[PDB]
Amino acid sequence: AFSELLDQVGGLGRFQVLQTVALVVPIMWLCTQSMLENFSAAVPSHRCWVPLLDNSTAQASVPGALGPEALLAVSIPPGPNQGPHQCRRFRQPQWQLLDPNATATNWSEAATEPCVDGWVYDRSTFTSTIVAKWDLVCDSQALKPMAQSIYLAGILVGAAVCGPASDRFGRRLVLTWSYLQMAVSGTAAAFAPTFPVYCLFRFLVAFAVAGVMMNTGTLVMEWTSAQARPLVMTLNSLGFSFGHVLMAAVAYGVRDWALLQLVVSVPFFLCFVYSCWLAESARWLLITGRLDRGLRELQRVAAINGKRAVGDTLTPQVLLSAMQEELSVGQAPASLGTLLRTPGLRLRTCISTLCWFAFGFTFFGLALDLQALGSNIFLLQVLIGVVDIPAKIGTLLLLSRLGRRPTQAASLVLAGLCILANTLVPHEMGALRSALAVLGLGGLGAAFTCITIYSGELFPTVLRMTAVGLGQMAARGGAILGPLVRLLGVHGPWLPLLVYGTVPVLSGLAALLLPET
Ligand SMILES: CC(C)(Sc1nc2ncccc2n1Cc1ccc(Br)c2ccccc12)C(=O)O
Repeated sequence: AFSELLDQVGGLGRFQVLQTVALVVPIMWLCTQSMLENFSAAVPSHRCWVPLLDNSTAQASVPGALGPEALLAVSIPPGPNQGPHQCRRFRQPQWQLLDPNATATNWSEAATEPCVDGWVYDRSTFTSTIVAKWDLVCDSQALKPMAQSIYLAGILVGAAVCGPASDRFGRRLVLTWSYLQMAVSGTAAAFAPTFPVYCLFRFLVAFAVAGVMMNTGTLVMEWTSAQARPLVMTLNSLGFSFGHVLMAAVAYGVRDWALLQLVVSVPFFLCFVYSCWLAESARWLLITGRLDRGLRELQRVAAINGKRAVGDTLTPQVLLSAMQEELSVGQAPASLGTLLRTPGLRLRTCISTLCWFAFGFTFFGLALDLQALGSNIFLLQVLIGVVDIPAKIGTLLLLSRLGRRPTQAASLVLAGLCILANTLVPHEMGALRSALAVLGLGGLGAAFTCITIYSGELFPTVLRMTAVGLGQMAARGGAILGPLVRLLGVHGPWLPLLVYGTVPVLSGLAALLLPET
């Protein structure tokens, strides 16, 4: 509400703490849902089905016993990198390759056949996975990144429909509905019997996740007093950062693709159930002509906060008088027609959108394929969650005692350079590769939290909202475009990482030009 009314009710009190505690918790499950792909879409080694081994009759027919390692060569051509071909099989068994003396160069997939009878996967680490369930390998390999992109697409559409809708019906209504939709779609996706159904439900989940993300931030921002807004926003950001540790702790327990999704998405039913006693912001209520309900909510909060007499003395006349400032000037959002037209301000917008897209792209493109970065996914997830926090706390101190522009440029350049260096080092040293990847992700996180603050300060007060929205849309579009880059991995796994490392470096170098503060 207006500063006078909010101060009369109380800037900080019980209700603020209760609402913050209620709203931060779902944010950890809004990060578990986003990062569930690393564990529910893993790619295990997939040999080609062979009747000699799986069908026990044929194997037992041969007198004596033949070791599986020695009997595998006779029916699998030697694939690249001294391994078994992932999507080929011998047309007929070749006992000539059985003798180790003969060179295996003559034995190749020139006279082989495709995987007609299906693939055999590994159940040592993951008991089940979507890839092993719908054969998303070989010719369907490209279908794995696609599922990651569509989900991100949903998020982009959500902010396009949760923007105006929440400005007409309210904040709490949209938040509750989005919680319900998240819970229902997550519960339903676990039972999807075909790939397109799962993709559709994932897209709907992304839509609801965007709605929750916007509404939860708007509701927190409005109610908290002016002096304590960034302090609560950073807590809201730290919740999402602890979401990574939560994800790492959950996946280690259940090894499945349906149980994991169901367990992750079930708590949103409780989130919806208890989300009915949260108060609707009176700021939105009063401006939109809803006076009586806003007054009732204000009195309710005043009674909650421990000041009864103050709330009792309130009357609609004082309420109308105190909010005349907002009513007189009905600030209408200004379109881009008055933003890009001024030549002087063009560079600022260009560079800001460049930074927002660079981070939206590289961080989603790198985090989603967490396997290629290190050795074991669980340790990488835990370390990302642990390291994100200190970087996010230290960025604020850096900004206080150092310029915004140097900090932004240095963080972005260092993140990009660490990501790039991760590829060059060999695979013998898993520890160093994992450490470099973790540092790169932490740097990207720091750059993102710094640019969030930096963007608003650049432009005047009137044009800040349009620029922030443009940056968010750019940053979302880059996220969508991120996963698609992996389709170049056929040439080699190094090219996607090279691109992910080159983009942030150039963005950070460019971001040194725009003025300070
Ligand atoms: C809105 C938020 C979760 S903020 C936040 N802080 C972050 N820090 C690091 C990484 C993500 C972080 N988010 C969430 C986030 C930001 C930008 C993009 Br694009 C996202 C795309 C998909 C899902 C979440 C996204 C909150 O605090 O309520």
